[PDB]
Amino acid sequence: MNIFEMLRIDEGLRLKIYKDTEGYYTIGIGHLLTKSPSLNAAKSELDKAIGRNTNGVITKDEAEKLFNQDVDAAVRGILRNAKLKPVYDSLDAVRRAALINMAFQMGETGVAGFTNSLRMLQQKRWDEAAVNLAKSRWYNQTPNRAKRVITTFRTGTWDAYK
Ligand SMILES: [Cl-]
Ligand SMILES: [Cl-]
Repeated sequence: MNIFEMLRIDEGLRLKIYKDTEGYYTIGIGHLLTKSPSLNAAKSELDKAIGRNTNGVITKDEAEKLFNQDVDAAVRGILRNAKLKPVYDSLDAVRRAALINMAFQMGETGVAGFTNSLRMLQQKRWDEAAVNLAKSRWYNQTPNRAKRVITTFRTGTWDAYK
């Protein structure tokens, strides 16, 4: 298991534009296109991302290319963020993947708002962090996914994904 396989499990793979859990236009492996309620706007963002007139459908390779780019940006956002970097540096390899997962889903800004959980993770207070992470809209809205990430932080193992 690795970050790529982990997120591919959490986000799935779709080759046509679809609406995410928040009702936003997305494609591929959780690649958000826009928060605009306009499909045309989504098709436009899509074509610009791919570099061709897609008509709202991409290929597998195309989805994977967006995904590599998105994973890279996620990590880079963490490393550039003053509140996130130190947490990330303190964690082991499995738990780093859980932090990337959250950043991919909610953006660096969203993640940095879990101040209190972040501090517990940095202190390596696993059970406490898990409890704090669960008191969030994130957990209430996408409970199965949040449970999987939380267990990852708690245990430092890939068991939730096995
Ligand atoms: Cl892009
Ligand atoms: Cl879920």
